[PDB]
Amino acid sequence: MVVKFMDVYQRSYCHPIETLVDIFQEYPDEIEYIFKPSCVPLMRCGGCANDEGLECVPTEESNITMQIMRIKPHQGQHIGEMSFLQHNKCEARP
Amino acid sequence: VVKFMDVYQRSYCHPIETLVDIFQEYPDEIEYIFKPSCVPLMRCGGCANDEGLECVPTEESNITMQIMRIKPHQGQHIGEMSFLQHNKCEARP
Repeated sequence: MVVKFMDVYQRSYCHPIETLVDIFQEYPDEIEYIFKPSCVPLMRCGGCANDEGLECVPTEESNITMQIMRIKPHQGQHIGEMSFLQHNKCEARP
Repeated sequence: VVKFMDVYQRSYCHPIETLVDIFQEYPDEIEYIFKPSCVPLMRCGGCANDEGLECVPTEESNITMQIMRIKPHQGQHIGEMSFLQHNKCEARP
């Protein structure tokens, strides 16, 4: 099995990739909460690090809602719907 | 809405497509230019935590890819490069 060069090159091009994202990062006003799970997999644009000043940016986005366990210090476990941003399409840009 | 048990299971340590710099995998070739400069590989990932839990591979394989390489004073070559992939993972303390 060898992946051909043109496929390799195309596969590495800026595209949405499954990415573990910390829930607190997406819900910065909920610093006091413990979340289970603490991170969720979201489709997020990714491309190769380069020295040409290019970044991989989303050109189409959508939301996904997930039931997350939300816990305060000595309060009981709640299960709540939380919405997260996903990337559906990407492009490389300065 | 994704159900809680589905969510929880999806976040458990598992192989995830991960962009890996060729220079990270082959640091002895940092003098050279590769195209593309990174490749997508399946690698174990789990949620960051302070409980000392790591996410580690329990089954692995190699994938070979044609990569363009250029060394100083030479033209472009295309050749096979092998990379490690993770096929199964488990969380461990």
